[PDB]
Amino acid sequence: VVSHFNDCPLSHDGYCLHDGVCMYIEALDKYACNCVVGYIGERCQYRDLKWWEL
Repeated sequence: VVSHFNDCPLSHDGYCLHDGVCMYIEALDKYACNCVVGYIGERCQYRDLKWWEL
């Protein structure tokens, strides 16, 4: 679908943990959260420690 792109609502890191990157997908009219690198769990809660303590 052709939609215009806007940002995520006020509770952007609401369900999406560790400051999760909430975005809209304009093409499909869906939402998602993208996770940062070195963060683990299905919900992206935790940090992988080993690279820090190197």
